Amino acid sequence: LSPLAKEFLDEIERIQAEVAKNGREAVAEKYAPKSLEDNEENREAAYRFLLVNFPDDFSEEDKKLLEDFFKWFSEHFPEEFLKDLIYDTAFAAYVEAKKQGDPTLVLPITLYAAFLAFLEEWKKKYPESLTPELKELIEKLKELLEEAEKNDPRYKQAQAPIAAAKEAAKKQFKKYTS
Ligand code: NA
Repeated sequence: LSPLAKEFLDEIERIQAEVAKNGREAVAEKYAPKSLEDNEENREAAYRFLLVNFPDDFSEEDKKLLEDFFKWFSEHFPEEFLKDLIYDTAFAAYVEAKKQGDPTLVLPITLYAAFLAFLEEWKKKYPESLTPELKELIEKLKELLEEAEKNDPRYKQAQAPIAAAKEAAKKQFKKYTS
């Protein structure tokens, strides 16, 4: 695991322990961005605010998929670009959810959808560089989002935050490959 990959799953568990003690409403309020200004502090806060909502329906298969994505990303890009991708997509989702009037729409699916969008841009740019590893990541992310569309009551309500995260992912991809 890259240093950023371990921090990710560990921070989820650290926050999950806070929720067990203090309740999710209090913990979400603790980690919510202080404003909508696009600065490093608020982007990092949006990332932690997203993590508050991660343990709910967080399977070992979902964890392994995240690990596989992190490994692939780190093989192709500097580590700092992964942090920026996660923070920028979490912030975009949060800002849009807040505008819609429900910050609880900052759901894990927003991050999975952003990772899928990033991979789809990579596939478009490097059509002669596809590998079984990439093809499997794309397939598994599509299947995860297909299962959420079928079984998560909030999928439709989260359309706008998901779209904002996907657009942020596309913008980061264009930055990382120019
Ligand atoms: Na699942």
